Amino acid sequence: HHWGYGKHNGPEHWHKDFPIAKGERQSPVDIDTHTAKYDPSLKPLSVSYDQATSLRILNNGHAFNVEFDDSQDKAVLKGGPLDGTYRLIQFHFHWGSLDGQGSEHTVDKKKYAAELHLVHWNTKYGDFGKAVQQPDGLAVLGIFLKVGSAKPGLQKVVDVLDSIKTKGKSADFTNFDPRGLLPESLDYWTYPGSLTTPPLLECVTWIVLKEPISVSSEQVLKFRKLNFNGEGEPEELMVDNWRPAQPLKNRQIKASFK
Ligand SMILES: NS(=O)(=O)c1ccccc1
Ligand SMILES: [Zn+2]
Repeated sequence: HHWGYGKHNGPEHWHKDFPIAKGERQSPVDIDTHTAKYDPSLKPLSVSYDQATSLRILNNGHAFNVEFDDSQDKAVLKGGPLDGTYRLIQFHFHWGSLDGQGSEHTVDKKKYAAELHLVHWNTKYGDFGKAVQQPDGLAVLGIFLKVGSAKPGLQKVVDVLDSIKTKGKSADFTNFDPRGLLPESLDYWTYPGSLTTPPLLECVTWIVLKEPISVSSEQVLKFRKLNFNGEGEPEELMVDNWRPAQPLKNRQIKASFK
C-alpha cells in the first residue's frame, strides 16, 4: 500500500512511487566536517520568531507537526545563504527507537538521538504548495538532539502528546514559543537538497546547526509512545521515522564558521 518506515514500505521502496528518490540533490546527507568549506561571504542567520503564532499540533501518521499561522510575516528566517524572506509554517522531529540513532543528517557518520526540522517557505511564491515546486522554495533549519539534561522549552510539546496518540488526531496548541528550542550558537552548515519524505521534492536550502540541544531520556521516551496507526487499528509505535544519508553527488557543503 502506501509509504512509511517499515520493512515493506520504507526508504528502500520509495523510488517505485517517487523516482526523484534517486535524483541529483536528495536529503539528508552525511556532513563530513573536514571536507566542508568555510565561506566567509555567508551572512549570520536572522531568526525572527518573537511574533510567532502557533495554532495546532497534528499526528499525521509519519511524525507530529506543530503548525503556525503563516498568513502574515510573523515568524521568519532570513540571511545566511538565503535571498529574501522565508515564513515559518510548521516544525516536527524525526527520532529513533534507541538513543544511538534517530537523526536524518549525520556528522562524520555520527547519528544523534533525534532531529528537529523548522520548515519555512519563500514568500516570493505566495504559498507553501507553490514554493515546493521551486528550486529555492523552502528553507529548513535542522537542529540535532542529544540525550542529557532536559530542554525546558520542549516540555509543553511533550505533555500534549497523549492527546494525539494516533494518526489523524489533532489538538489546539496556541502560544507556543519556538525560540525555546534553539541552541546558544547559530553556526551552521548549508547545502541544496530535498524533502526527506515523499514526495522528496528538490526544493530545499538546508541549514543545519552545528550545536545540538540536549533533551532528557524522559522527554524522548514520550515521543516513542506515539503511534503510526489510527485509533482502533493494530498498535505500531512511532519510532525510527528517519531516512538514512543519501549520496552527495555534485554538491559542496559550506560552513559559516571555522
Ligand atoms: N522532513 S522535511 O524535509 O523537513 C519535510 C518538510 C515538509 C514536508 C515533508 C518533509
Ligand atoms: Zn523532517
